[PDB]
Amino acid sequence: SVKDPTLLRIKIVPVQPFIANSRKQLDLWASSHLLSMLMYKALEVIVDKFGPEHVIYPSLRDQPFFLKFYLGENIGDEILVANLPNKALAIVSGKEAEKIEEEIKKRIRDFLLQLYREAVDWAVENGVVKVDRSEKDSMLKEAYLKIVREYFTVSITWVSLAIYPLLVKILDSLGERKVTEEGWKCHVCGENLAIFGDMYDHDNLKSLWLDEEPLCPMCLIKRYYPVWIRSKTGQKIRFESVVDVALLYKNWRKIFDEKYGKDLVSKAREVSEDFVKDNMLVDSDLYYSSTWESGLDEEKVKEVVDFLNAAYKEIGNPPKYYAILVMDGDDMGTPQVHVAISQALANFSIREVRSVVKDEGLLIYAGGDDVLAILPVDKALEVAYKIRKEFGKSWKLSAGILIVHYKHPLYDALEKARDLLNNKAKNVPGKDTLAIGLLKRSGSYYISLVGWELIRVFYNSELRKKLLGKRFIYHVLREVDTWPKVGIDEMLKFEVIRHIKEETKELREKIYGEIKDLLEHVRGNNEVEKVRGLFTFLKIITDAEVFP
Ligand SMILES: Nc1ncnc2c1ncn2[C@@H]1O[C@H](COP(=O)(O)OP(=O)(O)O)[C@@H](O)[C@H]1O
Ligand SMILES: [Ca+2]
Ligand SMILES: [Ca+2]
Ligand SMILES: [Zn+2]
Repeated sequence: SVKDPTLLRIKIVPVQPFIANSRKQLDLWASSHLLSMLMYKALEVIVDKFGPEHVIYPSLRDQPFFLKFYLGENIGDEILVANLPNKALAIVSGKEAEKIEEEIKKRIRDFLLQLYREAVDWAVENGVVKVDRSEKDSMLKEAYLKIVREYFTVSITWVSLAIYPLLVKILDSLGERKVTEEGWKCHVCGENLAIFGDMYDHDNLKSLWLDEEPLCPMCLIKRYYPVWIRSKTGQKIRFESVVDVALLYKNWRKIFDEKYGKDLVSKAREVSEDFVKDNMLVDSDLYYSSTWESGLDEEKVKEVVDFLNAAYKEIGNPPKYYAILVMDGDDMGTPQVHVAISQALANFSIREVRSVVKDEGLLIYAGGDDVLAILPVDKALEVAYKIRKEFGKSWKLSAGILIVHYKHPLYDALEKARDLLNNKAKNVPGKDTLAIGLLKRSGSYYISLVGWELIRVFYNSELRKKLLGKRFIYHVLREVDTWPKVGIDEMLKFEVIRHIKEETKELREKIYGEIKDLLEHVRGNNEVEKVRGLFTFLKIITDAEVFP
């Protein structure tokens, strides 16, 4: 702790607008990973000037960005998760403080500009932007340069110096103030000028861009970033599309490939060479008959539809839904103790979340108290529960899980999932809540707010064991659309009795009991709403279109 000790805070924004409008999983991953990369660029300045132990939060001890890009360790696929938060604080000597602010702003600025230059070279060379090698240099003109340059605001503030917590709660003040100090649009985000959008007409713009959807510098950077990463590391995310996550359901793709796979790729090539690339389907949505029927020789297409249906009949229907899991710690909250809680969170987000998600879906971000993952629907509930338990062992957590159809617009899905977390789970008194929602392709939306222990109770329950029945759920739910005049207890006893050898006597007794127990852990201020919660939950996890 030397010398002229100063406490310094860094915040990088925007986060949610940047990550928010992402039209594809790969973009979403790239937004998240790039943001964390920016924080790496920031903290590296402090490590260079002082040392790793000078960063109080986040704790750098296990950080894969530092192990790889700093020390050169070979860490493999772990590098694909973003673990670095957009806020940090460190201890620096007061004389260094301003020097450090400048150096950081600059390093982020220059990093982004370099990515952008590399990005246009890549774009022109790979034909994502169809333009001569002459006019590539118009893409580098001062305007777009200034867009890249000013896109992220990096706020830095420092207080001088056991009353530690006091001033610790101060810098978010000047740091709260600093964030507030300040042609044709892009077709992806919509929020920035498109590259050629100023010097050209619309048709003159849309035409020359790949898929007639021009990008601003920011989204061009997003598009290049996974290639940047696959060159700097040898790594690329295992599942590029949400369909690829969706099909992890019940190992459906593994078993399908193993049995019917080669035959399918051949049937598809037999239709057209353009559906098959490297003895694989060009699109994972091609595992769906529905896509062969609609979206785009019709006899050999019928042959693929027939083939698929047959295979479904043997192996089961194809999964069309996936889950977005969003988690955040509730009300989260002495310098050595600050380091202790920081290291606790770091171990959680780097080690433990990873160890529960693993290969079973895509972990995009673990930022200490925050998590973002895309999961197959049959892993969503247990991944959320297990991560919750892990966090408790380090303390409480709310989550939202949006189950959505593969064709639903990603930015809207993320908006909704994040809404589930913030406007529902977080608005329950005491919080510590899971908000589950299911947005059916038809457009009907089902939400249920439960407590974490509803998952364990339901897990162990005979009721669950039996549920794998339907008419039951439908009837109890039909009863609570408004409410039974006969009251809840009576309606429930009636309904249980109505759907169960004579061992029924005990079964009915235990179930009714279990339900009562389960009802305890559903959120809501009265029993009818608690039954609605419980039974909507049940309707969701048993839905045959969603869980086929
Ligand atoms: N690299 C990243 N990838 C994905 N999400 C991120 C990243 N960095 C920050 N975030 C998200 O941005 C949010 C900003 O958090 P914050 O401003 O503290 O709001 P709150 O007070 O609700 O926590 C966090 O919830 C975090 O999940
Ligand atoms: Ca929080
Ligand atoms: Ca948070
Ligand atoms: Zn854009």
